[PDB]
Amino acid sequence: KSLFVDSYSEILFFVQSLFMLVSVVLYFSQRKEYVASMVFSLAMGWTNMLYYTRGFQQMGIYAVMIEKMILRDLCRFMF
Amino acid sequence: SYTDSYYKGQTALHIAIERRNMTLVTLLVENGADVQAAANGDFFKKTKGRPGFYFGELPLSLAACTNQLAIVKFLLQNSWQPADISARDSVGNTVLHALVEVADNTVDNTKFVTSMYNEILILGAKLHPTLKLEEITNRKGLTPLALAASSGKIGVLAYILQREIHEPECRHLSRKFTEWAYGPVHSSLYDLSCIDTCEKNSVLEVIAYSSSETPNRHDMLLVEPLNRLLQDKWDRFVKRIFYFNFFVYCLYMIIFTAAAYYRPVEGLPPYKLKNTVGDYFRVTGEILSVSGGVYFFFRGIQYFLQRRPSLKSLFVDSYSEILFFVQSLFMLVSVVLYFSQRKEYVASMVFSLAMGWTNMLYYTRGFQQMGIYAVMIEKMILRDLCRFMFVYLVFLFGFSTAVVTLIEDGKYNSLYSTCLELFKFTIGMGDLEFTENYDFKAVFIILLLAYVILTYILLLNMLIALMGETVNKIAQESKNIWKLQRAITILDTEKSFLKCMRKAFRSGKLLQVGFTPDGKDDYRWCFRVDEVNWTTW
Amino acid sequence: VYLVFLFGFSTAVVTLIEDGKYNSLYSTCLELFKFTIGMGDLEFTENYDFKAVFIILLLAYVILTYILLLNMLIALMGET
Amino acid sequence: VNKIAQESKNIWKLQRAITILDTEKSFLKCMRKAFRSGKLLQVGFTPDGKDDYRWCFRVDEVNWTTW
Amino acid sequence: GKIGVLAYILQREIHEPECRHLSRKFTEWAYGPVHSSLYDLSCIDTCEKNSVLEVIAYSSSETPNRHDMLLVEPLNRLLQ
Ligand SMILES: C=C(C)[C@]12C[C@@H](C)[C@@]34O[C@](Cc5ccccc5)(O[C@@H]1[C@@H]3C=C(COC(=O)Cc1ccc(O)c(OC)c1)C[C@]1(O)C(=O)C(C)=C[C@@H]41)O2
Ligand SMILES: CCCCCCCCCCCCC(=O)O[C@@H](COC(=O)CCC)COP(=O)(O)O[C@H]1[C@H](O)[C@@H](O)[C@@H](O)[C@@H](O)[C@@H]1O
Ligand code: NA
Repeated sequence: KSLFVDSYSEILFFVQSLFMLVSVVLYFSQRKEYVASMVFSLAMGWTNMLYYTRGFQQMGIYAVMIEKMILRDLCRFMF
Repeated sequence: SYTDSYYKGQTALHIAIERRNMTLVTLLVENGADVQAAANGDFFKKTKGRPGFYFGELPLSLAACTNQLAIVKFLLQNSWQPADISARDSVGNTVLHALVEVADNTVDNTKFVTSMYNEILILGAKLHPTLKLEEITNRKGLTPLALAASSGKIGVLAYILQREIHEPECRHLSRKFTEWAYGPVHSSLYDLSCIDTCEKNSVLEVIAYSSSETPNRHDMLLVEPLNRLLQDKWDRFVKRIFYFNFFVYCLYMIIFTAAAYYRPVEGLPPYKLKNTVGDYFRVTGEILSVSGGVYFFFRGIQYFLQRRPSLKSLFVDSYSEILFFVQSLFMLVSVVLYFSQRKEYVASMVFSLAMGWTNMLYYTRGFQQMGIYAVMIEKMILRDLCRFMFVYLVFLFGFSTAVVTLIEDGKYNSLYSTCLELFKFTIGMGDLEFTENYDFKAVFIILLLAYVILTYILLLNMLIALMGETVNKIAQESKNIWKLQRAITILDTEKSFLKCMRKAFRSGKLLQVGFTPDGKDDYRWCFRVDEVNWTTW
Repeated sequence: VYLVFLFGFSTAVVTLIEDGKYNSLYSTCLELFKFTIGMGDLEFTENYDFKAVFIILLLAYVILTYILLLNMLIALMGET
Repeated sequence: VNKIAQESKNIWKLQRAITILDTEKSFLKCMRKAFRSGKLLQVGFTPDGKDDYRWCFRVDEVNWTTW
Repeated sequence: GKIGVLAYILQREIHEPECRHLSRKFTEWAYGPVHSSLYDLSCIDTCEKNSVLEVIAYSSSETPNRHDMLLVEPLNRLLQ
């Protein structure tokens, strides 16, 4: 429960790495579906750039608000 | 005294004053202590990167800066060795400069700083009636008033500009006078010496041309006589000239627009002038447009030289000067390319044209509602749009790279086409099925839906929310910045003035007291303000 | 403010365009106004040279009007 | 956002602290300069005659009341 | 997450003989309005196991005031 309610940046970085590794396995398994994994890594990788907006008060507060919105309001609205 | 460089000059009198021990100070003065001994070690200097405490280096300034009125009086009027009230430290600062220096605009600090300043002026008048302390300048050429204005010490400035002294033989030290008072109504007079105009450091010039790092530069113009004075200068003199400038700029842009719109379409400039009316008008418009470009170019150079911004103040402040200069740069580059027989001059010209119209917003100052609105636009661009565009571009590029990787041997299959096609979602034109040149349709549609939700649904509404948070907070800041913008406009108009007009000097030369310390009578260019109050009859 | 931006960028774009269907202040003004109502084409013509300049002008216009000014309007109406 | 502005400021300070600690724990170079603030003698009088060196961190303050 | 007790301890100063050594905030030198304090930092910056910074930053996210505890003066200045 602590694994998800907080420390969500580390989870996102880990999920990126999982997508990369599944892409590697599918690449050597002679399956074209590795591309499907790779792009999800790639997109996710670029999005994780926002992690480095910590250490800047303005940008960091902006990214913190994105996290809070995704957790509360986007989920309620999407339901 | 100490001889090491760090505590150099500190002597027992400094320690005695520092300890607040009246008895030891009296004893040391009795025994021949030097009341002019300057503590000029490194510790007693400003030196922001090191510990220390600047107080003007002198025992009198040390007492004044530490809220010890009794020691100040004793040092000034003791029998054994009176202190020189007009003394100056290594920086040239007198005691009053020191009192300005220690100010920090907190209530408790400002209270004693203003009171001690007042007391020193009273004593200076009583001991030296012919001496004018407030006209002494330090090594920077700044009087205590000019120093207070330049350093942003709004509390001290607000004290000084409306200082009123109700006692004999110190009336002439006042700067706020009451001329007549009938019922609840009375007409006061503000001095305005060295506010409106003076040798170098006019208070208005010092505030307006501040280096953007001064703490209260936006707030200082709220001090009463300054706000009223700028409104008076505006209404009487500058409103008309500013409107004329705006009209001329509008004519300039209309001529530029017409000259550009009817450019000839054949290749390889320059184009032969045809002997017809339309072409004489076109080439006339071109010449005027290039002329205006040259004018703004040289105005930009003049601004740069007259201010000499230090490559950070060059960009963090004075955006309008940069924008007008860049417009002129595009115009000149366009001229060069035109006569270099390159069609790329069109590429330059249109950029100038676009900037030329957007710089029209410069003239929204001079209208309170539009001026404040334009300031809010500026702050939105600098804060919210910049943050949003960073985050948005990160998202856009990330998902464009993913989608273009997924696409293979398609029409799009390129960063430009896919980036453009995903950007179309932001402007409400996203196709959502723009290609089928892939395998794994589920992956493609998932990527697009994730992109749409993250950018279109979450980020844009978040931008709206944050802009709402911002406007709630920048109302007063926007009004203050607009007032400062108009103040700069007023000063620049009056420094140009183009006619050697003396009416720009406002307020009229009235006699305040007519009795200085000597028999002469004092005329002091006062500014009249009527007030009404229904208490304190 | 919106009309100032609209006219400025309309004049820039129509100056860039040459011998096209649009090539006129009215048509280009209308075509840029379509961005405001969420119908902006963003590739409505190719009768020019310097495609980079054309797209840069449109992106600048969109960013300044659509993203900044309309959302700023919503914020200001909310304050009012 | 009007309700989480302040909480956001605090969270920003928090994860900057987390970054600092992770950097110091990784450090990849056997750098000992990360132990800052310098070993100063605080009191010089422990319960016995010894003096205490306590790695103190200096903070300057200015106050215009309570002379 | 007992921020009140932490705020007391980290800047504890006891003014009497034979209890000075218990303080964690010491005043080295003083002038007029200026004076320089010294904070102890034992078991804040580093120690055997439970540095205060490690305990706060790696809190379990159920600690009530974890966001606020870093506002206590010596901690915030140390982190900067
Ligand atoms: C919360 C979980 C871990 C999450 C992980 C993935 C699948 C993710 O989809 C979500 C579910 C989702 C899907 C579609 C729209 C919204 C949300 O949201 C995030 C997660 C949603 C994100 C949000 O991006 C961010 O939060 C940037 C960021 C902000 C703060 C941070 O501290 C941070 O640390 C890296 C990263 C981006 C994706 O990882 C991404 O780029 C892709 C392709 C899908 C997004 O699952
Ligand atoms: C291709 C097309 C691109 C056009 C891009 C630009 C669009 C905006 C154009 C709007 C024109 C408005 C203008 O002409 O300039 C605006 C600034 O707008 C911007 O933000 C430009 C961002 C770059 C006001 O400039 P100002 O000189 O008043 O600056 C203030 C100081 O004077 C004052 O003393 C204070 O220190 C205050 O803090 C300062 O801010
Ligand atoms: Na649409």
